[PDB]
Amino acid sequence: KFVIFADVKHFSPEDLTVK
Repeated sequence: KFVIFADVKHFSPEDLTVK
């Protein structure tokens, strides 16, 4: 899903939701 951000949250570097 496209919920991850990269401006303030960033969530995580190596995510497993897309890759």
